[PDB]
Amino acid sequence: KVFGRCELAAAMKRHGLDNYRGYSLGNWVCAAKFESNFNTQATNRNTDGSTDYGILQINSRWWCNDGRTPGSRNLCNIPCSALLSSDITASVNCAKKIVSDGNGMNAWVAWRNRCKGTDVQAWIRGCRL
Ligand code: NA
Repeated sequence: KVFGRCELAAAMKRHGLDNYRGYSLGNWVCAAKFESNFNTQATNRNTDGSTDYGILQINSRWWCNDGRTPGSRNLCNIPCSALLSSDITASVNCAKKIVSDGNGMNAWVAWRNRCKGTDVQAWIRGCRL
């Protein structure tokens, strides 16, 4: 599923992401735009053999199991495929663990490089929230 911008903002807000670990909602929408283009089925293979899954491109080295990332963890206790669903519940709940890992949203390289320090409120402009 490819979310509309405000459609995603709404779903993220309902799942408690607005100011989760102090990151306002626009951060998460920004991250999702550059990570997945709002597409829940996005995947990317990493050079270390791990794979990123879903709307927030969550990685198999630590957070989900795909059975093909040797020596990896599954700290969100989910199959990575769950991160590709049209329902973003699994992605949001896993993201909450990632962002609590110590480095905040810097865990997402795209957020650090393209959202951090920008006017992220623009990503929820026009949205009925
Ligand atoms: Na990415």
